[PDB]
Amino acid sequence: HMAQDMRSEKRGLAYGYHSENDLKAMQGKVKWWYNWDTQADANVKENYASYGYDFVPMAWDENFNEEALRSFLDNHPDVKYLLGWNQPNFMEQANLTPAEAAAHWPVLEAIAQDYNLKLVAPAVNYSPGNVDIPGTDDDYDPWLYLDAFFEACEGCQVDYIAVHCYMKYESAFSWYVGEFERYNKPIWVTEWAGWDDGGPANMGEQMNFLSDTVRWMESNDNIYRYSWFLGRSSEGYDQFPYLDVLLADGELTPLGSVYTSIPSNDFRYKIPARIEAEGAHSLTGFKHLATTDTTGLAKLIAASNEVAEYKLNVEEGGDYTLALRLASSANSDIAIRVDGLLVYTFEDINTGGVEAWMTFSSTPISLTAGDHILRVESKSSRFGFNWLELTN
Ligand SMILES: OC[C@H]1O[C@@H](O[C@@H]2[C@@H](O)[C@H](O[C@@H]3[C@@H](O)[C@H](O[C@H]4[C@H](O)[C@@H](CO)O[C@](O)(O[C@@H]5[C@@H](O)[C@H](O)O[C@H](CO)[C@H]5O)[C@@H]4O)O[C@H](CO)[C@H]3O)O[C@H](CO)[C@H]2O)[C@H](O)[C@@H](O)[C@@H]1O
Ligand SMILES: OC[C@H]1O[C@@H](O[C@@H]2[C@@H](O)[C@H](O[C@@H]3[C@@H](O)[C@H](O[C@@H]4[C@@H](O)[C@H](O)O[C@H](CO)[C@H]4O)O[C@H](CO)[C@H]3O)O[C@H](CO)[C@H]2O)[C@H](O)[C@@H](O)[C@@H]1O
Ligand SMILES: OC[C@H]1O[C@@H](O)[C@H](O)[C@@H](O)[C@@H]1O
Ligand SMILES: [Mg+2]
Repeated sequence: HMAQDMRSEKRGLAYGYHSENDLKAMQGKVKWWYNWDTQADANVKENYASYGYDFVPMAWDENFNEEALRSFLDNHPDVKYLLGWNQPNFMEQANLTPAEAAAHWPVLEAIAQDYNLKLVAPAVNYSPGNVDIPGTDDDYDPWLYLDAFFEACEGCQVDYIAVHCYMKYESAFSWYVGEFERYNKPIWVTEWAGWDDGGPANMGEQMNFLSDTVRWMESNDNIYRYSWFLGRSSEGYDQFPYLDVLLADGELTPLGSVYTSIPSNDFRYKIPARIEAEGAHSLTGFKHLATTDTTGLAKLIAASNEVAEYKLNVEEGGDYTLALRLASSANSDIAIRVDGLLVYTFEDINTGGVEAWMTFSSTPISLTAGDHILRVESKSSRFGFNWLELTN
């Protein structure tokens, strides 16, 4: 039962109904959260900090309960950030022109001064265009909105940019978020999921999109924080567009397992440990699906020559046995490398079905103390891969 280091410093969640069991389930894998509101969720307000979280209050629009916000900040001095207006460029959200959003900003600056907070700019996305931006017909444009906001907010304290995105193509997401780097402030992606343009065709597509975009954000130094939309949805995890991270109390969905398992660039796994397959530091080709296996929640799926790499901090050199939890309708071959060198091949792995699971163990593999890359390579095979375990 190896206690791993903090999996990510950037990763957060957008959700307002956490239990303590929910925070414990994500502990050490999620750093922060917000709930669109002025104080932490009632059932975790007393104890959230003891599980490693910081809570980020929000002033959703200019009519936010300032008394409630200041009272919360009086009792929670670890709070470091405050989020400004939610989608002011949407008539159905905060509904403030750039000039109005700037005119109300001093209320937030006074709170930031009083409690030593940094401020996140109002969150924007492409909009229906029903909040006017002066000087353009392109009222839908989020950069034109922020340009006008900053021009009106002369001298304002704005430490970070907030971005929402509902595109479903990872290359569109990276282009879009990258456009906000022009303002020379670290970015918080405070809501995203694949949803527009028809959205995901199935849960696996959303899991793949989440993986691609989380991995891009972990590697982009200009991204400060990100939070998936959202913890739980009213319709639930298996209904389009498959949003939920949390399932039953204190438990994750398949998508939430992917979200919480993906490591930062600098995180390193300690061993002996079981490591979820979806916690790879690097994936080439591998895709994601839910699994019906008796443990675990998500699986990687190979169809050809896919590669997954896991970066290890081996504190005790020695001979470790590698177990893989696998499903394979035909014969699968899987090559295992350490720092690029072949140490073992699983040969003719066959379970008889895509959700017929077995655990397969290697011979002992010599690992010296230090940093190593464990590489799991499909050799022209079709299989599912739930988790791995290194034992000594
Ligand atoms: O239900 C209301 C709801 O609205 C939310 O805000 C929406 C907002 O999300 C929406 O944004 C669209 C956006 O999805 C669209 O993305 C484009 C990219 O601009 C484009 C740039 O390269 O890439 C994409 O992916 O197109 C290419 C693919 O078609 C193709 O396959 O090739 C590439 C992939 O290989 C892709 O690049 C995307 O399609 O962009 C348009 C503008 O161009 C945005 O409008 O816009 C809505 C209004 O029109 C908003 O309402 C809001 O957050 C939420 O609160 C609210 O509830
Ligand atoms: O500050 C005072 C104002 O309080 C307003 O009540 C807010 C309430 O609106 C807020 O609801 C949020 C939604 O804003 C959020 O909508 C999503 C968008 O943020 C996003 O961009 O798009 C998605 C679509 O994909 C929207 O669903 O969704 C979350 C989660 O469902 C809601 O919690 O919540 C605040 C905290 O509870 C609450 O204060 C009120 O409407 C104003 O009249 C009032 O002035
Ligand atoms: O001109 C109409 C504009 O409407 C907006 O809602 C869209 O996001 C733009 O892509 C489009 O060009
Ligand atoms: Mg798994």
